[PDB]
Amino acid sequence: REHWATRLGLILAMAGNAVGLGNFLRFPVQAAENGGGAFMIPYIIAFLLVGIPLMWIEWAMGRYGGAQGHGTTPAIFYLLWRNRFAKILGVFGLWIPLVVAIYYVYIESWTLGFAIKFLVGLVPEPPPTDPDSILRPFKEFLYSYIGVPKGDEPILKPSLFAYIVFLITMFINVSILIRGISKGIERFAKIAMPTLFILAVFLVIRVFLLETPNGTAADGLNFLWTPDFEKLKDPGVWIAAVGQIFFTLSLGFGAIITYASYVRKDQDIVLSGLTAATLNEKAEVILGGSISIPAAVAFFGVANAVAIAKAGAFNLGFITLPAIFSQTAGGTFLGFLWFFLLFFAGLTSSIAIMQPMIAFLEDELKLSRKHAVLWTAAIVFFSAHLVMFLNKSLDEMDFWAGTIGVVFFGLTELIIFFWIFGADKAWEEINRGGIIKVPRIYYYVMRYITPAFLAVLLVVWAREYIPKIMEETHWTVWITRFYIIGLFLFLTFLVFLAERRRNHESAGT
Amino acid sequence: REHWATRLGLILAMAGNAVGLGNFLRFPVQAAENGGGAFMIPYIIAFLLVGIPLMWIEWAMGRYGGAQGHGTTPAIFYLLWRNRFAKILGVFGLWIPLVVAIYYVYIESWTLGFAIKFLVGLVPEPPPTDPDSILRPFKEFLYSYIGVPKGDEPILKPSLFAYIVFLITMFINVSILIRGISKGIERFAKIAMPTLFILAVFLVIRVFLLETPNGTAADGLNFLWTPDFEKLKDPGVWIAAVGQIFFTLSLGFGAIITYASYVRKDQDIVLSGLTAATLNEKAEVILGGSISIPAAVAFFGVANAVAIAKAGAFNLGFITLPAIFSQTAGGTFLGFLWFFLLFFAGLTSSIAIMQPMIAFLEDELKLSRKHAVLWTAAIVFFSAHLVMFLNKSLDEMDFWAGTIGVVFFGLTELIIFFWIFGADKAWEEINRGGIIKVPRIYYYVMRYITPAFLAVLLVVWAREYIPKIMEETHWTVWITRFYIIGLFLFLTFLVFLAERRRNHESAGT
Ligand SMILES: CCCCCCCCO[C@@H]1O[C@H](CO)[C@@H](O)[C@H](O)[C@H]1O
Ligand SMILES: CCCCCCCCO[C@@H]1O[C@H](CO)[C@@H](O)[C@H](O)[C@H]1O
Ligand SMILES: CCCCCCCCO[C@@H]1O[C@H](CO)[C@@H](O)[C@H](O)[C@H]1O
Ligand SMILES: CCCCCCCCO[C@@H]1O[C@H](CO)[C@@H](O)[C@H](O)[C@H]1O
Ligand SMILES: CCCCCCCCO[C@@H]1O[C@H](CO)[C@@H](O)[C@H](O)[C@H]1O
Ligand SMILES: CCCCCCCCO[C@@H]1O[C@H](CO)[C@@H](O)[C@H](O)[C@H]1O
Ligand SMILES: CCCCCCCCO[C@@H]1O[C@H](CO)[C@@H](O)[C@H](O)[C@H]1O
Ligand SMILES: CCCCCCCCO[C@@H]1O[C@H](CO)[C@@H](O)[C@H](O)[C@H]1O
Ligand SMILES: CCCCCCCCO[C@@H]1O[C@H](CO)[C@@H](O)[C@H](O)[C@H]1O
Ligand SMILES: CCCCCCCCO[C@@H]1O[C@H](CO)[C@@H](O)[C@H](O)[C@H]1O
Ligand SMILES: N[C@@H](Cc1ccc(F)cc1)C(=O)O
Ligand SMILES: N[C@@H](Cc1ccc(F)cc1)C(=O)O
Ligand code: NA
Ligand code: NA
Ligand code: NA
Ligand code: NA
Repeated sequence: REHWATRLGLILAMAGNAVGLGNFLRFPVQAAENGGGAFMIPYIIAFLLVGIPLMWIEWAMGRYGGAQGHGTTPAIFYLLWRNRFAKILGVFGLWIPLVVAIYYVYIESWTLGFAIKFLVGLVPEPPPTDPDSILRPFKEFLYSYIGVPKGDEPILKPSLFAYIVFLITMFINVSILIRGISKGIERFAKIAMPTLFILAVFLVIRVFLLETPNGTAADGLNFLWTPDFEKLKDPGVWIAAVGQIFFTLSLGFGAIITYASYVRKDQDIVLSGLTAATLNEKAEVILGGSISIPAAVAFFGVANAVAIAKAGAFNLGFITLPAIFSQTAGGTFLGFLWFFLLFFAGLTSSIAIMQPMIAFLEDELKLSRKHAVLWTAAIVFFSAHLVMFLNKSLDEMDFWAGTIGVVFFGLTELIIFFWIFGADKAWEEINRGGIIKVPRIYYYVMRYITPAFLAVLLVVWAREYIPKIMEETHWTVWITRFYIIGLFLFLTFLVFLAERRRNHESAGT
Repeated sequence: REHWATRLGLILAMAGNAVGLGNFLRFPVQAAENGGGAFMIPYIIAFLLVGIPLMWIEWAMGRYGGAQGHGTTPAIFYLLWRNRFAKILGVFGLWIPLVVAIYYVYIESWTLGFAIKFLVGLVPEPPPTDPDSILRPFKEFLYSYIGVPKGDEPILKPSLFAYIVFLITMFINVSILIRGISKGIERFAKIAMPTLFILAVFLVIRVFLLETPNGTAADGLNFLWTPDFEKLKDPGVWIAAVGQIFFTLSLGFGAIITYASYVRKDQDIVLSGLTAATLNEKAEVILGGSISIPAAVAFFGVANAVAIAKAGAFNLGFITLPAIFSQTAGGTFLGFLWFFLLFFAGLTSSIAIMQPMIAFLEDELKLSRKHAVLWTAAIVFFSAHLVMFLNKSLDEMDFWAGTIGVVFFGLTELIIFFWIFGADKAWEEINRGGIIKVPRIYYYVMRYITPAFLAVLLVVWAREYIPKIMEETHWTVWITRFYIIGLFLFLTFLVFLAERRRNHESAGT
């Protein structure tokens, strides 16, 4: 089995897995919608009670499974729990990352397309003037790129440029993945992560210099880091915070598991795990948080910024920020650096999200790396046409796989590892080979606190928030639901084909 | 490998394959739309120049492949032409019947649901009066069953009864298929075909007794069998006639091939093939043709009947005929006999349409019969939700797979067998074991006349008829196109997995 060549390469690859569009696009929107500093206390508590323990748990499960030649959850779940139901539940660790891949790579392709056009100066020219005279050209720029519906049909019409750039993005992901773990992912991570950090720091510095009659970058920081204790009682803030923690640390996607399955059987995961997670948190709260919000607040004031963030998920990063930059000397190039940053943030993450599918085809169906990568790319590419051409399909996939799915899977994987497989056996598996040991308190966190936290969360979620979406949606959501249910059935069938293959091999020996 | 137990069982099973909804529902509509007797000369010529030769060709290819343990076209095409492209082209012999299955079984389920309600007298009561006061209750009856859209959203809402009956229909197909070739399909065919013939003859007799001030059943017959020679110059009539010939004889669906792969290597196919095809033609022109049209013409006159047929594909058999029957003594029960007839016609055909997928999973992926049947049923059932809930999805599948697809595949399979593999070698393969030999003239038909006929047909088709559908459709057609393209990719992947399995088995020996 392939292994990570160096410890640094391991850490940077795992940091690249976690550090992504979630740090720079999702986090600021989530924090801004939920009162800035009011979002941060639940967020921090979620990092400690959920983020950290699940990270160690997923590293352990992957390392454990990798030692036996298995990097994905259909097989790994079965190793921890010898029941046919474990294989079925394991299918989610293939389904979640595949479905997320289908929209994540497409959004990643936009950052590349924007980087290209911003570099060559093929951007909108605002009148040299109210905010809307500045923002509108950039709104139309995004709208023409992804092809937002101009009528009442729920159909998107991406530009030819956007489509070709998606193909190129897919090509770039394949070029890295096809070279494997050490010579592809690990090697790229060593080049990508320092670069990414450099760009982000520069952007933070450049944004900290923003100043207008409406305020400064410092105002944006104070809004993000000023605690509001009268919001700790709102369930909505906790749900948003835990969902961000999952999304940001790549947890519940079966993808930390798969990466960890290339860690050598006795190699450390306690310090490595903690370090990869802390690296992500710094890139998130210090870098991601210091760019978008402070810039928006400096130009529009706190109240307007919050309204912008609420407007959409992509408004702040694809419209507002580049519009703001356009009013600053060298702002088009700064727009380029921002989109180039997002692209490397996306790319280092999308190779991670597609690897579980690759690992499954290699490990369980005995495909070569070449074939596993190409077939995986083929499924993601073909499937992405749904997200490219059907308005709101992206939203539906992100809800079922990237939002609900990950929390459910987080709880599932913990129960299987710490309850079914055995708490003391799990505790010993995590700690084996550790450069440091997991603090004793975290045994009781993992066994009792974390599962109860997630279970209560999911209950409050399904009671007071999901019935508002099962009745209040356009019929076209069923196209996406139909298709991704079909993907789950497809993956179940492959797991079935893999158990049959394993049986025929065992018979002929 | 499984084989047909008896020659009679073989013939009746192959007759059941061919004799179906196409004989009783499709043929009358096609003939009525295309001028009755004006349709019949092209139809007869198509039977002789296309129907017969392709039938012998498909029996031969299946018997040939079966001798080597292969019943489907990905492998069989490769045996006749040792090129990677033959496997890819072979995928259509899995894709066409699977896509057709997805809508054919659902329509079959309607005949069962109607049979049930007509038996128990849970039918509409017309006022005891213009034609529309009689027809409307039956139109609403069909519309409430399949759930035709009442607004402007392209969404169907099938009754709970229709849905459960679909599940039962799937269950009934599985119960037969899971018992295999001789103990399932062949056994059922021996029971189903005489029954079906009996019902049809009775219905023909009962319809021949229909008489109203508007005309008699004899008027309907004269319209169907009175030649119009000024229509032999219209390409549209020839296209309709050849498409019906394909659909009716089950040709181009990879399904005659698969059935024939259970015929013993030296067993006759010339007489058996001709007999199965003549049996279908009798059930079509004599039985199918003598029920719907003569009844419609007897009650409404020739001109009104033609208009009814043009109204839709299901109008004549699901609305008009039962409405007409309702005006006759014992007419509700006669409605039941009609729908019971359609159901057995559908059932004997849908077990045939799903067998290529079963044969592929057995032959190439080494699945047991149980698993192959259950997984096949699972894909058809899941996939049928598209046809059940999206208005016009059925139409789109029937065009690409059941209409264009079969003619393309007919031409493809002939070129591969009679041109690539070798005309003299093909001619000898067909004739080997024959109780009679194929008339010498048919060598030149198969080699020269048939492929040129189909090629010209496809050209005239794609030039003057398909651009009117690539521009003139609602955007929702892309949902279906997207999904069935995804099915083709899925099947290509399985063919890929099968070649990999074959290679690993050959290495370990
Ligand atoms: C049904 C699934 C596959 C159908 C083929 C669709 C391939 C994409 O089609 C392409 O989309 C681009 C972006 O909108 C357009 O600019 C191109 O003109 C168009 O050819
Ligand atoms: C990495 C570069 C990707 C190349 C994709 C370019 C396709 C752009 O597309 C074309 O751009 C032209 C610009 O003159 C326009 O005139 C055309 O309307 C447009 O179709
Ligand atoms: C699930 C979505 C499947 C992809 C089908 C959309 C591809 C339609 O194909 C083409 O798309 C382009 C952009 O609309 C345009 O060139 C044309 O309008 C259209 O023919
Ligand atoms: C859920 C939040 C818990 C995070 C606090 C962890 C800090 C570590 O806490 C320390 O752990 C050591 C090893 O177990 C002990 O020797 C110390 O007494 C203890 O203070
Ligand atoms: C691809 C075929 C689409 C079938 C859609 C049929 C169901 C449409 O029903 C829709 O369901 C939505 C989601 O629960 C609800 O929000 C809406 O009230 C309703 O319009
Ligand atoms: C998205 C693909 C699977 C979604 C589940 C749909 C299962 C069908 O749903 C059923 O449809 C019947 C017929 O319309 C209704 O009568 C039932 O109330 C409904 O539960
Ligand atoms: C083979 C028999 C299939 C059983 C399916 C029956 C489901 C019918 O469905 C129910 O029928 C009731 C009749 O009283 C109606 O009152 C209900 O509205 C309807 O939901
Ligand atoms: C491709 C189609 C996927 C199937 C999705 C439709 C299933 C919607 O599910 C249910 O369908 C029933 C009939 O509309 C009703 O009970 C409800 O409106 C709906 O919730
Ligand atoms: C394409 C339509 C052709 C159908 C006509 C076939 C009738 C058989 O025709 C006969 O075939 C025999 C064997 O080859 C010959 O001995 C006879 O001379 C010939 O008349
Ligand atoms: C599931 C996502 C649907 C994407 C649909 C995008 C293409 C819509 O384009 C449609 O194409 C039809 C078929 O060629 C044409 O008949 C219509 O002119 C056009 O509206
Ligand atoms: N953690 C990534 C998202 C992600 C990456 C990799 C994954 F495997 C899953 C999810 C981000 O914040 O963008
Ligand atoms: N020949 C069948 C249709 C059909 C049956 C079986 C098949 F395998 C394909 C097509 C009919 O006329 O209803
Ligand atoms: Na992250
Ligand atoms: Na990343
Ligand atoms: Na037929
Ligand atoms: Na039949």
